Amino acid sequence: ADTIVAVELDTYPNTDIGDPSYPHIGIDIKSVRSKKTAKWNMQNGKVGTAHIIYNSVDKRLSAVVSYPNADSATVSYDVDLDNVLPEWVRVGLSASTGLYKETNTILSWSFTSKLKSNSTETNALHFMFNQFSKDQKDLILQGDATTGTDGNLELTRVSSNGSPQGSSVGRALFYAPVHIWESSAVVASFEATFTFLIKSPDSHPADGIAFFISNIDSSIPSGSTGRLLGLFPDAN
Amino acid sequence: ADTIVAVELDTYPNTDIGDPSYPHIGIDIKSVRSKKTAKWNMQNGKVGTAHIIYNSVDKRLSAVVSYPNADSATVSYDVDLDNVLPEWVRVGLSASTGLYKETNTILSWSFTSKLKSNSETNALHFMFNQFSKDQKDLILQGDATTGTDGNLELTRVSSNGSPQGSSVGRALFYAPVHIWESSAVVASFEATFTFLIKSPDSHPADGIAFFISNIDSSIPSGSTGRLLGLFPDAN
Amino acid sequence: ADTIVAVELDTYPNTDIGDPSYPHIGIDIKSVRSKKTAKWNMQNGKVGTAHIIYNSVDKRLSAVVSYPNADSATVSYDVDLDNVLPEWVRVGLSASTGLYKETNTILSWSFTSKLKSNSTETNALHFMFNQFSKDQKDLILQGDATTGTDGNLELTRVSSNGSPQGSSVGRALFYAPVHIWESSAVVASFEATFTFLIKSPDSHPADGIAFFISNIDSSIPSGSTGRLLGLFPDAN
Amino acid sequence: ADTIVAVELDTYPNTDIGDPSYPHIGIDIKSVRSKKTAKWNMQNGKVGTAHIIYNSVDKRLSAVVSYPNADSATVSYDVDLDNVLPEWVRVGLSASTGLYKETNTILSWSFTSKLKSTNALHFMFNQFSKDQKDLILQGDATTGTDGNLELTRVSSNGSPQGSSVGRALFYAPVHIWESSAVVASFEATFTFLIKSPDSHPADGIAFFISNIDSSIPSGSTGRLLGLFPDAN
Ligand SMILES: OC[C@H]1O[C@H](O)[C@@H](O)[C@@H](O)[C@@H]1O
Ligand SMILES: OC[C@H]1O[C@H](O)[C@@H](O)[C@@H](O)[C@@H]1O
Ligand SMILES: OC[C@H]1O[C@H](O)[C@@H](O)[C@@H](O)[C@@H]1O
Ligand SMILES: OC[C@H]1O[C@H](O)[C@@H](O)[C@@H](O)[C@@H]1O
Ligand SMILES: [Ca+2]
Ligand SMILES: [Ca+2]
Ligand SMILES: [Ca+2]
Ligand SMILES: [Ca+2]
Ligand SMILES: [Mn+2]
Ligand SMILES: [Mn+2]
Ligand SMILES: [Mn+2]
Ligand SMILES: [Mn+2]
Repeated sequence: ADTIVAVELDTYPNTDIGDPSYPHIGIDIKSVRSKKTAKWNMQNGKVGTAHIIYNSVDKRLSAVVSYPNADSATVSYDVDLDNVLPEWVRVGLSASTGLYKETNTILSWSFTSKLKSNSTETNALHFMFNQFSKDQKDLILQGDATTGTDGNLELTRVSSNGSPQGSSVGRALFYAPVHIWESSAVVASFEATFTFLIKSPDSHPADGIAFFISNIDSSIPSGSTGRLLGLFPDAN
Repeated sequence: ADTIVAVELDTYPNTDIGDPSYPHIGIDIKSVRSKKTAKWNMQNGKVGTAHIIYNSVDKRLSAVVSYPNADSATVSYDVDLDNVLPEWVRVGLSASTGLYKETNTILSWSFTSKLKSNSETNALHFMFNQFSKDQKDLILQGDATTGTDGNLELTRVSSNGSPQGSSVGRALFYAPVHIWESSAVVASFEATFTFLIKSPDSHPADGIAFFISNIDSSIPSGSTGRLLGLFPDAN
Repeated sequence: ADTIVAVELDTYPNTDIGDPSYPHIGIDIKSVRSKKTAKWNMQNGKVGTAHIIYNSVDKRLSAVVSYPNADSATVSYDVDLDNVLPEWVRVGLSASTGLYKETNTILSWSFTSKLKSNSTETNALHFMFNQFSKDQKDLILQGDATTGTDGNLELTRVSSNGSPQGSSVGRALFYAPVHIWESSAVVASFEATFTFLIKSPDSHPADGIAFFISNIDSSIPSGSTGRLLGLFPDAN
Repeated sequence: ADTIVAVELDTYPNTDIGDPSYPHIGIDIKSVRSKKTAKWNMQNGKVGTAHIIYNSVDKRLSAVVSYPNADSATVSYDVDLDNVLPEWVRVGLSASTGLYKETNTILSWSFTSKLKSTNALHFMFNQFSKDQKDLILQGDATTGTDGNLELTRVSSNGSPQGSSVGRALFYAPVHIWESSAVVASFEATFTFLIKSPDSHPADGIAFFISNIDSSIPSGSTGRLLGLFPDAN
């Protein structure tokens, strides 16, 4: 039912559904089987940054994921979002765990979209969260996601002692719908940035974090824990 | 009831409910009887601009309204919004007509809010220079509609732009806004909109307001005319 | 001897130096002979818009030029600016006329650059001109460029009665140097937008407007009227 | 001489030229003798933030200085900058030391100005490099060490020295007011680390707005903060 475009930070290689044999970033267009991936050296316990950009001139979705003093990882894919997404969307973050686990902690998240009409003048939306509060009324929290423990967004369940739980799935969507494309626009673009902390006691953490864009009424597909990243109902 | 804070552009003197004898701008804190007003030379048929600022340092809410090549009107009122509004609000525009009438056309509308923690900033900004027929980031209430020439019409207008009496409508931004937090070192907002008030009448009525409300605010029952879509009565 | 990267709005086809036989937009990298071009239906007497973008992830310099209710012209070219420009640059607008002529009037100009450090996070510069004044001290005006007349920037000479003059050249550069790239940045980007009015009595108008980026001490090359667009010392 | 309007973070009380008897923040309008001050609990060794705003509606110049999990200090003064500053200005930061000393380290600095007839300028430094070509450095100020702006002299290990004055001005002139603007405004933010082995730190950091061609006045170390030719 939902229509999803996402950039995945995939910490667990599910080779049975197309993952390369290593932690990786990917661009997902209506499937969890990424259209493109790059290798990613997830650093356990350290704060990373994801920057995701798209513009309607190049029609190229790109992401860079990095840690301080490390080489970054980057992935790109040409896709016309006009032919994939509805013109109005919501944007969000998603994460899951499975039989393996990890914290999926968001420390900050920002987003900007702009749409300039062919007839006219620009419409714009920007938000910035550098801290999250206990009752963050501009976020739609879905599943296991919580805010206001450390000023952070915990996308998946963490116990009292700080231990991440398995088989957890959670999402945060920005409250306002976003006009992501319009035929009568000369230029359209967005960017999203978040910082994250993925920690695990395991030697294999799972399953990852994504930034996504979806139909406004999107909900966690039932059973989308583990390798499905709270994003898809199946591995097709 | 709702909790409202507004800047009104009040085109019709209702001197029986404490309006001054002339079109004016005002600052409304939980009442249509403005805490402070200034005289406003409304120009029928011209596009004007309204600008509103508040910051938690001065705890002063100010507004300026102007037209090109004319002197502006300004009003300011000291108020601590921490003690008036809930922590989370929605922001909007409202307009009304009564026996007399006018177009309440919004050509653009922008808003920025920032909150700096006491242990970095959170911000929200939006900018509308065009409105579309299905503008899913706006809550439209009452008679407000979008899309005619890319404008937001707050109150009823016919197919050729002629305004109608007894109309009230509002447009709210979809996302709630964190307007204050006692743990913030500084909080500020700013709103700007451009508007076109035109009337065939000798006296146009009733005005446009920028407002901040409880998240779940709706037009109060009966609040056409002098009540500007904001308040349940004239107290 | 200057180092120039530019987007040209070329109104005059100089086919003897590689222009296509039509008004066009182009990407110039250290040469007036554009590395890539697209056809451009320049509309005499109408206010156009130019929008230029670059980011360090895609390393793609792109431009879209349009008029209300017309289809737009777009051009893109892969180039790694780190290997072209100095680390610090100035940005500007340039125009010329030759034996044929046109007004090269700029009505607005805005620019934003950002540089996020590998170690830290982000430095930014933004400027916006929606009107120009008689003594616009944050602009360096070169040659025939003037400000103030109608709140506009006139890049090339216009006479007392509004007639554009032949054999003119002038530029406007933003006063502050811009840090455009940095080896230790995780991501870098800029955008520029300007609106322009190109008007001519001439059967064929000439010669064009560019947005350019240069060494900070850049000056108009002597003799760079006409096809050289105030940018280059020769047609190489 | 120069025309200055500044917000001082004054860490040393010069009671002989009219400082109150404690660390304070002040609004200085063409004199080092603040038009208004507020007490300020400087916390030696901690990173602090200063925020400065002005808008042409209220025509009030205000500032807040604070540290995390401590009360803030605020000061305000009604002034028509139209009548004080030239139309075009530079904006900067200044600091000084004297007989007593302190680090005058700047970790970030941002600035935004707008004029509606909107024209706008914004810059943000969250890191300073060894060769920061969009800054004019004056006197002792340096950039690059740990990615910070050191306004006054410090040794290789970070020990501050006496008798130091330095400033950093943003390269581009700013159109701070225009008589035919409906609304004009600005905002400045910086974060700073004032640390000192002394039991008495001195002398302070200021954000200032000046004539375009403004330079450190001769002699203006110590209590004069790099801004003023004398204490009048
Ligand atoms: O968490 C690791 C792994 O665990 C299980 O095998 C499933 O829940 C997968 O979907 C998941 O990727
Ligand atoms: O519209 C003008 C005026 O008309 C009537 O007198 C009433 O409906 C008022 O509420 C309104 O202010
Ligand atoms: O101006 C049109 C044309 O005129 C002359 O031939 C020269 O000055 C050329 O450089 C220019 O392109
Ligand atoms: O540094 C503290 C103090 O030291 C000396 O007494 C002088 O240089 C003053 O100008 C300064 O305020
Ligand atoms: Ca996986
Ligand atoms: Ca009234
Ligand atoms: Ca040519
Ligand atoms: Ca002092
Ligand atoms: Mn994967
Ligand atoms: Mn009133
Ligand atoms: Mn060419
Ligand atoms: Mn003092």
